[PDB]
Amino acid sequence: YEWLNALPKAELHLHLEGTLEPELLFALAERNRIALPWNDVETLRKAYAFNNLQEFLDLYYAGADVLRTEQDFYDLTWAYLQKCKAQNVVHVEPFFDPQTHTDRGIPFEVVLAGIRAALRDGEKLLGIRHGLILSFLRHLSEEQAQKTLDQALPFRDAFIAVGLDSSEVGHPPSKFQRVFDRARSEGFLTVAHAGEEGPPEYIWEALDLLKVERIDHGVRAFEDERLMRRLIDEQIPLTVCPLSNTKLCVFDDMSQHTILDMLERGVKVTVNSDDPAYFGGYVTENFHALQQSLGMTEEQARRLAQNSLDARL
Ligand code: HPA
Ligand SMILES: [Zn+2]
Repeated sequence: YEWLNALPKAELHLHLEGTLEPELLFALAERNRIALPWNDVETLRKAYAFNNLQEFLDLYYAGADVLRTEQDFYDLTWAYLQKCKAQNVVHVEPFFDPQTHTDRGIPFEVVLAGIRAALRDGEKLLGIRHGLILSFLRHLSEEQAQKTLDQALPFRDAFIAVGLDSSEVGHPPSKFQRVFDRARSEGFLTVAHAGEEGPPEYIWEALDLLKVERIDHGVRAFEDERLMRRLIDEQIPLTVCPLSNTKLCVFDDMSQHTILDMLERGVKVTVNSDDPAYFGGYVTENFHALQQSLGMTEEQARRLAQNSLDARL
């Protein structure tokens, strides 16, 4: 663990909203004078049992209620950056879901201000390079995403890319082809969630329609040999999230996970925590799980860590 924790890493698949520790949620609710449904930290913490992606999302979005002021968004981001320092993550390219907040009345400028301020401290104080990624909510309409992109334009230099998260199944990448087209035209790089719960086809769509630079999750690509051969050949990065896949039942067990298999075949896989506050582990806890349940070696450890550095945008 300590050896794993000492490795220099880059986290390329992480939702800032998914770093909302139960404790923080309660503290922010207190500061905002919000009455929580949950009786105590422990009660919220045991609500963290998921049968699938959606059950997690429902709670995930619920917690986002406490995020209301700039200082809120700073605290959220700064807390995570401190974890990064602790676990020697030297570079971050995090997600956030502006719609989750803007649809709640919180000004776009307020959300960005808080996060940006934290990112600034992260680099000058902690020496952590950042690349903010704006993610669209895929269960919502492409029109709603277009309206979000319009908000983002004056801010565009604050984002290295646009992403796509939320309920995958039934909301294929193609649904957002237009806004992604416009995003790139406006100077955004692109990434996307594909093949978490969705089929290999969704991954092809991400690659060819949304023209992403990397696939987020992408584990279901294992079902498609033709796709696998492309991945290996094009060295397109995959931001794999071990604990997330386990907690969401993508794999019935960590021993079932295919990330090492992919690694040995030549796929540019990386290790990420995704939604750490919800899956009970940050990036180091993810590396560790691979070691305990898959007998991962230091050898493959150095390699995964390196890929994450290489796959920086
Ligand atoms: O990992 C994820 N998958 C889909 N939607 C999400 N919203 C936060 N994390 C995720
Ligand atoms: Zn994710």
